[PDB]
Amino acid sequence: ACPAPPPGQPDIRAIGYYTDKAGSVIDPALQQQNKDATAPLDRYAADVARMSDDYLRNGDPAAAQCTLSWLGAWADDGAMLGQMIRVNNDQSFYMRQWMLDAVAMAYLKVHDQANPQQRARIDPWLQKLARANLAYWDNPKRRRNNHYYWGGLGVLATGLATDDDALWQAGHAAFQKGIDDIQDDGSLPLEMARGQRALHYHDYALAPLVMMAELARLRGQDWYASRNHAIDRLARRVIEGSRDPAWFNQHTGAAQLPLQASGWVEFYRLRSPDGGVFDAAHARGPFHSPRLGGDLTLMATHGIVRT
Repeated sequence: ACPAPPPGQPDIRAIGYYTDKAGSVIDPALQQQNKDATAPLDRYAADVARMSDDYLRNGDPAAAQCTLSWLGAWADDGAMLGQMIRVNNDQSFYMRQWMLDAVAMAYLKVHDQANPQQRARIDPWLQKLARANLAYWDNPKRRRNNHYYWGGLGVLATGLATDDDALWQAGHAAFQKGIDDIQDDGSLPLEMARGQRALHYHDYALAPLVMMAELARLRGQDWYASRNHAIDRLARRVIEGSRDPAWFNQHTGAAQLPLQASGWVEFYRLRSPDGGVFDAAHARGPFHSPRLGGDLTLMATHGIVRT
């Protein structure tokens, strides 16, 4: 009933696909090469997300056990613990952040079913991935843009799932850095440099921030409140941008690619009475994002965890 897991590869090879300084104009040939190079990793991310979604849907212990079996197998293989292979950028380092976010969120959703021996194989594997991801940010030259926030999500989730306070603190640090980047106009300077994809990259930066706030909520802490609800300024900047890109068009000088808001709207619409602001975006779901933890529609309604 539980299909055999695919083999875990120690190395990641991934390829950058922007042609311009502002990381906004895509080279189709490099994009497809990146897709083909990362297809095993994205298939595994999608599979553990879906199987962990099915556990939350009906409580089926088979779904949880299959998720834990796939996680255990990649742990045993030292998956993603080898070389981060560079072709034209650090796209491999980014894949290890996104993959940690998927696998650590999948593990958190099924953790309540995990026996002491599954915990002993999976916990140390997630913890080394988290430290590898933190170590990347030790170089002051790498600017702490949306990648930093996507990085914090996986480190925080590992922290929570494996009871590692050092990883929780480093996760919180990343959240707080992102909240403090939010300007009075609700913009993020490092995302404003991204041209026709500026609006896209505000949506992309907000998502891991929302999901770190949801993880805090599991421990009974309200991080939405930080800096008198500063996160609301970014949520407004994004949701109004999806309705009308004019403000972004004026501040970037580039015509924006039209944005449909990602599934952070599913959690956000429930944290305050929204007076209809997220009605249109909600109607575009359900939202499946393995790197945010899978079925955000399901998790916003029923909880990231069952207990």
